[PDB]
Amino acid sequence: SPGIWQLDCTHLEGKVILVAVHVASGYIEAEVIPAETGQETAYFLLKLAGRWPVKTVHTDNGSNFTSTTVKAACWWAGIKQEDGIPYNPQSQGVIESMNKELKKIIGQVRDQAEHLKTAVQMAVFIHNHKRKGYSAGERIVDIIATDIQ
Amino acid sequence: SPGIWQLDCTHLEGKVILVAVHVASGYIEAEVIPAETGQETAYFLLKLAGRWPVKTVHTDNGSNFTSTTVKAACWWAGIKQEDGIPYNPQSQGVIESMNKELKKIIGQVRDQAEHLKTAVQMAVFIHNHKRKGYSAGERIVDIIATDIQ
Ligand SMILES: O=C(O)c1c(CN2C(=O)Cc3ccccc32)ccc2c1OCO2
Ligand SMILES: O=C(O)c1c(CN2C(=O)Cc3ccccc32)ccc2c1OCO2
Ligand SMILES: O=C(O)c1c(CN2C(=O)Cc3ccccc32)ccc2c1OCO2
Ligand SMILES: O=C(O)c1c(CN2C(=O)Cc3ccccc32)ccc2c1OCO2
Repeated sequence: SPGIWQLDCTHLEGKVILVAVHVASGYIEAEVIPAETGQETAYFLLKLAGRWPVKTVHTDNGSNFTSTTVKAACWWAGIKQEDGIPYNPQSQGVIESMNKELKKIIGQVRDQAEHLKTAVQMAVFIHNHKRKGYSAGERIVDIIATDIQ
Repeated sequence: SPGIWQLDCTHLEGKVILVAVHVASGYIEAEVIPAETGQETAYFLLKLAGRWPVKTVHTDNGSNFTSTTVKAACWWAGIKQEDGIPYNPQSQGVIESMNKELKKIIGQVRDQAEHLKTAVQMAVFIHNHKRKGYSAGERIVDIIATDIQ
């Protein structure tokens, strides 16, 4: 569980928001890109894996699952690339709910920045610090630390 | 403190590499930018603070210390902005040594990517996973987890 991440792609203002969620904690990382390509997805995973111990990634769709560039980045970074098929049917709605919540937070900060990418990073901050009573940021560190010890 | 980070700026291939180092662990995050502006530095800190519990940032120079954009981002993110003056004289050489090591790693991966930004992220990965026997990635998580508990 502590090394499992899920990729997610959502759209806003004619742009793409690429999201990685740490499944056990709800912690997220996100970036804005013009469009979802293998190359952008590969780069995003390289960034992620340098920052957290990414063991397994459930890809967000078949194109990223198939992409040789993505497969190469996963090989390079020591990541097991898997499908994101909701074998547990709960996963479709959970991703839906996350995107809705993320977009809500983005709406709450949107006027504090000119560029969407900035609003997205503010939303990542707010999401990861929100107390649920631990935050997602606290949960991910605790989960991984316990795994190391 | 577990919340203390140091900003660092170095140059390669006519571009700027902006680095944040977690002082207690040696863990790093980095990005390539065309040039170091207040705006780029502010954005980098917003990204960092959404991902790790950043309490204090020692800025890399007086322009970023002075920048109203940087000060605004620090206020927004709940970061105490401080100078980076080596009151301990050892800090100048330690940063120097880090940049030299980072550039060495970049050289070792440079031919595996077209774009410098990609090589920099590969170097971040290698640095953060390198054992010596825990890695920087392991140390940062352990330090912060202990702080939470
Ligand atoms: O509000 C949300 O649903 C939400 C989540 C939910 N999340 C978890 O806690 C565990 C998990 C696994 C897979 C997908 C999502 C989740 C996570 C991040 C969010 C959420 O709203 C905004 O950012
Ligand atoms: O060439 C780039 O800079 C680049 C790459 C390169 N690349 C692959 O095609 C497969 C791979 C595995 C590990 C590391 C790098 C690569 C991939 C994605 C990129 C690249 O520039 C921006 O986004
Ligand atoms: O406007 C942007 O998108 C942007 C900003 C905006 N900004 C400030 O000027 C001060 C501040 C504090 C907290 C959040 C945002 C801002 C800053 C940096 C940027 C921005 O676009 C890219 O880099
Ligand atoms: O080789 C390096 O010096 C290096 C460091 C050093 N580092 C720590 O271990 C603790 C610390 C506090 C303040 C500044 C630097 C450090 C860190 C990161 C690196 C280093 O080489 C490449 O990436």
